[PDB]
Amino acid sequence: SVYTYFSAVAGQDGEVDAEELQRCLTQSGINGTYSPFSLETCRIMIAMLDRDHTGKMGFNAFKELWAALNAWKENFMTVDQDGSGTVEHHELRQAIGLMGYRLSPQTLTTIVKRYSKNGRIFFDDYVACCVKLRALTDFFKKRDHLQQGSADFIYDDFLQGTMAI
Amino acid sequence: SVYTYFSAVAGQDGEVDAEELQRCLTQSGINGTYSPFSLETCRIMIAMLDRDHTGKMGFNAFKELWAALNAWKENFMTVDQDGSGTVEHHELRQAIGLMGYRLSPQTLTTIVKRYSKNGRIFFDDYVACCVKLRALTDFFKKRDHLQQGSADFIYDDFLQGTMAI
Ligand SMILES: [Ca+2]
Repeated sequence: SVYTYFSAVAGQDGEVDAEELQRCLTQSGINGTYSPFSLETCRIMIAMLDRDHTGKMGFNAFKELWAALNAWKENFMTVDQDGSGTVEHHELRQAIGLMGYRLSPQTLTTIVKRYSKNGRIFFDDYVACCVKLRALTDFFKKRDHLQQGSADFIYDDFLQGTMAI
Repeated sequence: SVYTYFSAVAGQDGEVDAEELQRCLTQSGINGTYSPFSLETCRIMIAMLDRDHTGKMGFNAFKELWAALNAWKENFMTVDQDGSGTVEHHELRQAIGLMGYRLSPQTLTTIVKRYSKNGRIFFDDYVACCVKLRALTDFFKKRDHLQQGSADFIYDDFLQGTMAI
């Protein structure tokens, strides 16, 4: 059924832009219960997989996305002690350590304060956070040639990568 | 009358969070004929001036924002060679070079592709772009101790700064 929604909105190139992706995911039902995704979330989604640097996404990259979404949806549900579609600060920190990140308390704090609406973290923000977390790390790893946990960036390169995400 | 909108929505702390800032700017009228700001835009606004790292904004910082908004709105109008309210790729590159940035073609292209809707760039995305452009540069500058156009980042520090923006 997946291809059906993709194709339904895909362009002449068989690729979707952030706006079409949004429609596709929504018409998809993946977030059926929860808060539908925002255009900003969808833009980060594309940037996370835009290796050809076109601002669009093909069905092969979409399949990777889909895999990642259902995985993140799973974690959201398992930290969702209860139900309502919103997680708590603590519930969020636990989800992040669950995806394999080992961030410090201050950084985690920053991240949470970034996506909080009344001590709550809605589904959309939770997924935006997951996608951005990955995109940034991939960008950083590519600059950390010896994998030392540090990297040197030249201004223009630094900007191009972070503005894109 | 600036303070009136600020205080109308301001919290117990006399500070506004992203959500209240949105209400304030909107109720403010600065949006002209253009499109109203989005919550995402407002969050970058606060992050751009959040020196105390609280996720909120006081009236002193708000004054700085206001100054920058009016300035950005001026440029938007001057590149809008046809009162569309939306600018074009070229009109956008022109506004970026106008704010003092000397970015390479590829970088500029990436930036444009990030905020484009059918070859159009709405006011909200245009302001989101200007805010983010400055926030990232400020972060970079702070790590470029000798101002050489390059800087070394430790992963956790890198994430904290970019996730906040
Ligand atoms: Ca125009």
